[PDB]
Amino acid sequence: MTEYKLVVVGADGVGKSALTIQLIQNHFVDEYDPTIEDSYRKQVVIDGETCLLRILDTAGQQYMRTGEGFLCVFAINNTKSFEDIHHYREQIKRVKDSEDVPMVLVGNKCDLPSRTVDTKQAQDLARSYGIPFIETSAKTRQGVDDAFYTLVREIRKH
Ligand SMILES: Nc1nc2c(ncn2[C@@H]2O[C@H](COP(=O)(O)OP(=O)(O)O)[C@@H](O)[C@H]2O)c(=O)[nH]1
Ligand SMILES: [Mg+2]
Repeated sequence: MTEYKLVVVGADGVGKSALTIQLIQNHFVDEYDPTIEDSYRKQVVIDGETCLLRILDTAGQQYMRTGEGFLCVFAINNTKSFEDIHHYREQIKRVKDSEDVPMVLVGNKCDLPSRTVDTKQAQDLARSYGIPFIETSAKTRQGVDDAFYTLVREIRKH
C-alpha cells in the first residue's frame, strides 16, 4: 500500500503532539511530554484511498531526510511560534536540499479566544512560501483532517 511519511515541525508548545494524537488516536491530550519524539502510524482513506501514514512527531530533545511532507505548526495565541516559522522552513530546505518540499502551514488552537496571529497574516506568509495554510484545533478536531490530507495531496502533486 502507498505509505506517506509526514513530519510535524514547529516551536514547542504549539500542539505538535496533540495534532498527531487527535489524528491517530482520535482524542485530545492535555499534556504530552515535550521530549517524546516518536513515529505514529495509521491507515487512512484520503478522498477515498487506502494510504499508510507514518507520522514523525518532532521535539526539541526518527529520520527527517526521509520525510516527504512537512506540516509547519504554530499556535494562533503564540506570536513567538509564528515568528519562528521561518527557521523551520529553512531547516526543511537544508535537510532536503530543495526549495520544492511539499509543505503545509498550520495555525493550531484556533478554539482559543486570546488570538494574536491574524488569518491574513498567516495567509501572507503562506503565499510567501507557495504552500497552503490551514487553521486547526487539536481540541475540537477542526481542520485537523484537512491539515494532514492536504499535505498528502501536496505530496501527490510533487
Ligand atoms: N485549546 C487548545 N489547546 C491545544 C491545542 N493543541 C494543543 N493544545 C495544548 O497545548 C499544549 C502543548 O501541546 P503539545 O502537543 O504538547 O505541544 P508540542 O508537542 O510541543 O508542539 C498541550 O497541553 C495541549 O493540550 C488546540 O488545538 N487547542
Ligand atoms: Mg511535544
